[PDB]
Amino acid sequence: NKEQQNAFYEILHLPNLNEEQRNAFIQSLKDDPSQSANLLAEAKKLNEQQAAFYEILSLPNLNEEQRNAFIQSLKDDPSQSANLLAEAKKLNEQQAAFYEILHLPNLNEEQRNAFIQSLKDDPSQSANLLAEAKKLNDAQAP
Repeated sequence: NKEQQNAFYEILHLPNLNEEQRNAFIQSLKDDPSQSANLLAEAKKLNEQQAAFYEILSLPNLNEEQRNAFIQSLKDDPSQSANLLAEAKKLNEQQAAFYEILHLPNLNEEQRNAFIQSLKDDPSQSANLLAEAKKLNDAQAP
């Protein structure tokens, strides 16, 4: 079949499956090929999820409690993965900026206060502020 081939190849080239899960999907395809569109679907669902587990797992600016709270939330509901990941990254930046703007060596306290205030006012420029801070810290380096 032509659906069989596209599903076979797609399942074969999903990056975030272990070997056993991939081989199980594929063996289910061999068993009843008429279930291709189902098998592929959940396989993609299983990929999109596990990828997520990795990314939040490797968000350096969150502690274990926050990370595995996001992981558990991802398990209790897989379908909102796209949301749970996004909001997690937005936390990461937010908590990173705060820390870096505090623990960064070469800023004077006027700049530091200004950054902490602009950060408390609007965290949506967290990534910007942090960036703007790092550059500043490097431009004023010894």
